[PDB]
Amino acid sequence: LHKEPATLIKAIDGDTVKLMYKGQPMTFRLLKVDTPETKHPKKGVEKYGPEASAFTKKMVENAKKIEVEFDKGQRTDKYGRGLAYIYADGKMVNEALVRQGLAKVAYVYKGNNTHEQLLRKAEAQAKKEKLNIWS
Repeated sequence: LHKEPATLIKAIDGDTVKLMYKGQPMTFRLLKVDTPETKHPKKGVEKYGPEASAFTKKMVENAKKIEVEFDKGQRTDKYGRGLAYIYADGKMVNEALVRQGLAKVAYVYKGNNTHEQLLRKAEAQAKKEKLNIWS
């Protein structure tokens, strides 16, 4: 897989960021992470939903370099968002969120499974530490 350069346009949610990619604005859904809701008709705002959003925002806004890394499977979801691993100064946002106990790993099954073990590792550790969503 390969990392492609991008520019932050706007942090949108814990699991979604808008970036300038290949010179055009595009919204990206972070692959394999399942964050708590912050804007949901039903249920509304889930616990740790705002914290997850704050974490992703701070991580991408403080980054000097943002990179997009598509996996081997489908590259866009039904809402037209690109499906990728997003990196901030070489650190993967998807993994950092999971490691902090601010997202669970999601099984998606559309051919995007490259970093499954890595994310499951971060997730088991956050759980062992009873961090945030695992507290």
